[PDB]
Formats: sequence, structure tokens, C-alpha cells
Amino acid sequence: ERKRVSKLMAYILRHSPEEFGLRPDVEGFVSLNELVNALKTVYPEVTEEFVREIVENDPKGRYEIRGDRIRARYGHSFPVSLDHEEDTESRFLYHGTPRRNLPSILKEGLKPMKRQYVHVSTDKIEALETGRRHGREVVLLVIDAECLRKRGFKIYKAGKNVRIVERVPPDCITLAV
Repeated sequence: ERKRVSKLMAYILRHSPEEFGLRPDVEGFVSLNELVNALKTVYPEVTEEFVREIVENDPKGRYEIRGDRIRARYGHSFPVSLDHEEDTESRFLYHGTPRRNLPSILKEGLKPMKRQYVHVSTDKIEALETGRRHGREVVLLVIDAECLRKRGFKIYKAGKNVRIVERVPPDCITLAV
């Protein structure tokens, strides 16, 4: 049950709020009341406290609540002004992706594709888990963070391990494993 409701929250808060009549503010926030009513049109047993539990217990830091407002921290496919802190300490960042994507990435770099930002991780396991969601022969990409910073692509702390960046030029991918 928790996972079904969390997935629908991610759909609403990252991709299609307007399908439920919700309009996020410039920071990606909608009211908690609004989200709850939206979720109840699919899962009528949902309550504000159950959503608060989802948020507190999320293992990746998917969600954030500011008072009576909630957003997804990352993953959006529509414009958001996020106020996350910069990751200045990480030396290496990781991105897992099916091997079938590697020729294109070696030419183009990582691109945000359908989302606003490229997502990477400080954590090798989480990067690989993400890649494996997409397909079978996952490669772990090792990314030189300081390369990114040098080229004006600042990295931001979007979740526990999740990091967001505008793009990752192929020169900043040091290894594919």
C-alpha cells in the first residue's frame, strides 16, 4: 500500500500535477491538503498522516514538507526552482545505466532526457540500483565532480545520496564499469 501511494505521489509531484487539477508553485510545492485530496481520488483510504509517514520513512529522500506544503526533491519533468545546497565536497559521483545507452552517452554525455536535470549519486549501490530499474546489463559510470564544477556545472544535494546537475559532458566520465 505504502509503495502504491508513494508512486502516485511521485507521478503527481514530478510529472503530471495538472492531471489532478494541481498547480505547483515555482519551487515545485503544492499544498499538502491538495495532494491528499488528489491521492484520495485513487486511494480513498489515504490520509494526511499516512502521507506524512511516507515522507518521513522514504529511504531516498524523495519528498520534502515545508509546513503545510509538500514537493518532490528531484525527478521533475517540468520547470522548478529548487533551493538545494551545493555539493562541494564529493570528488566522485556515480550513475548507473543499461550498457545499451553507453555509445550515446560516450558521444553526448549524460543528458537530462525527459527530466529537468541529470541525476547522479554519491553512492555506487544506489546508482546501480537506479540503472537496473531500466534494463539488465548495467554499467557504473564514474564521474569526476571537479571536472563538472570546472566547466560551470554545479552539483546540488537533492536527496540523501541523490545529486542533480545540468548535464555531464563526456570528458567528465572517467570510467565505465
